[PDB]
Amino acid sequence: GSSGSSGADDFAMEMGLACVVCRQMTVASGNQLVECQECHNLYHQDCHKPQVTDKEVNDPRLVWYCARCTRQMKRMAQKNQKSGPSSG
Ligand SMILES: [Zn+2]
Ligand SMILES: [Zn+2]
Repeated sequence: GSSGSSGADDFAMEMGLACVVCRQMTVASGNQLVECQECHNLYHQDCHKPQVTDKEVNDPRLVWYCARCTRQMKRMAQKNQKSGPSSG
């Protein structure tokens, strides 16, 4: 017993330009798509919690981080700091 397939087809899904929330590509003025820097996942300016602005997505020198990460990265939990080099 062993079932296996070989070869894939080509379709919108393949492109991989759809968000992770609704998993779609539909976009528009304001309801554009965004790509995280950590998880590198697609999040529709809308689908995402924090209403992402068009200017934000445009900002080439801007670091966008999806909640999923923002909540994770946050370990210090605004609590007492044991160790950590303070930087600008
Ligand atoms: Zn979506
Ligand atoms: Zn992320």
